[PDB]
Amino acid sequence: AINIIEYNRSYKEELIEFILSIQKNEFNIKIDRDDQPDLENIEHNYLNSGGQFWLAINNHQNIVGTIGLIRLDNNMSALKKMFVDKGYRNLKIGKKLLDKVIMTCKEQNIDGIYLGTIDKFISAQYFYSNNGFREIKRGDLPSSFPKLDNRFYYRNLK
Ligand SMILES: [Ca+2]
Repeated sequence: AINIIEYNRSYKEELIEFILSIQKNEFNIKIDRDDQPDLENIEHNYLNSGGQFWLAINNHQNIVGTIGLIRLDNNMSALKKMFVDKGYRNLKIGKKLLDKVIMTCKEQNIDGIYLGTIDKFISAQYFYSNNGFREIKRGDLPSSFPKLDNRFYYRNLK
């Protein structure tokens, strides 16, 4: 039913509408397109910078999930823009996206994955906790981690 591919530029507008519909319509987050410039240039911000951006796609090749990673200093990384279509959330698509990131991090000598998220993503918190992430304090984040978010997590790979 589902395949994981690297983001390509054809998906720019679809990706942005996907993320924004979930953020604004489903979670009622006060955020919009111009708050998220990284999405305007994914190749530049994620792929060309030593990061990752993967799409979970269905049989029609439409986006049903997303996951990004930025590379930090000191061989660490930050998870970004993880989203899964509501109609596909108990098909283990989040797990498959994460697994792809973890495997790619191992190839690229990344020791760990930090993330920040909002309390409004209730299910995502339990997901991270159930998938190797421990909750950390804001003062525990490294200096190259970009601070935005009210809940922080870390998963050790090494
Ligand atoms: Ca705005």
